[PDB]
Amino acid sequence: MEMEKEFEQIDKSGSWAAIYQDIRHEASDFPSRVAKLPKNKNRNRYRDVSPFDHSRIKLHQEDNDYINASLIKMEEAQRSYILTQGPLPNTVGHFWEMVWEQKSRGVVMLNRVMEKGSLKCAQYWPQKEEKEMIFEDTNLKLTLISEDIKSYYTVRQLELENLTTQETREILHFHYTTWPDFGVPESPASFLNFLFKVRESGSLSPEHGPVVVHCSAGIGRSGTFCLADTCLLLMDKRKDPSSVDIKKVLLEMRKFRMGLIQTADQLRFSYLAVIEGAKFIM
Ligand SMILES: O=C(c1ccc2c(c1)OCO2)N1CCCCCC1
Repeated sequence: MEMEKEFEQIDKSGSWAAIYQDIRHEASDFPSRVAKLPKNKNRNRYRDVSPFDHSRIKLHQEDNDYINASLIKMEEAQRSYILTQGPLPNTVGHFWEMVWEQKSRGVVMLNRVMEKGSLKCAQYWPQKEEKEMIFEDTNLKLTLISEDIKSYYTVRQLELENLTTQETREILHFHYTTWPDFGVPESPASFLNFLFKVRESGSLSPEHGPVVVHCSAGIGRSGTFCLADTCLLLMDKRKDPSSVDIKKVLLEMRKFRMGLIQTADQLRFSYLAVIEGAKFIM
């Protein structure tokens, strides 16, 4: 079926939970043996969210190459994304090592450091120009260059220096600050405006490594971001945009990382974002 009318048909019939459970039943199951090794327990935020072995990002390190991060490679859309968890106190150095080694231009953050009164990720970037951060375990230095605070999101320019070689790079930090503590946003308008800002920066483009995107677990909000981007791109590329099937795209992405889209409300919100976004493109 088309998307917008499949949408109204699920709303009128109140069957979002049944649609979402079908997706969960059909999703791929692949091994995640490296994630579950005992030496990696303090590298995982949640015991039930793990990268698959076949698509995990490897750190260029001979001691321990593990990070909770996955490469989502979308062949028809010609986009790639790295989806990862919010860094932990003992993985902030690994996170920036991955950014460096994969040649990413942008980092997309979809959570606040504290939500619901608890810490959802480490404070992994500097908050003041004159107070830079040094990660001694991976030999990197990170400096805040500038910061632009808007009503729904903040963009920061950061300098990352590899202290071994003295090479430096400019990394853009796109921080969506207004996703609610419970549920999903009422309108997709600000989320779409945020997506378009990330796109306009060059951070999603083939001349760079894959964008790094995260929330707390790296599957819910993060899944919504890459699912919406990929579906809108396919609607531009194809002769028949109504052929884009959002459930099929989601199942394809779930071949690369488990659990993408965590609730039936997130699934509905993803539909809403693609539907509204397709009207603005034209
Ligand atoms: O700092 C970088 C840069 C960033 C990330 C990279 C990279 C280069 O190579 C590998 O990953 N640029 C490149 C162009 C955009 C702005 C100017 C400077």
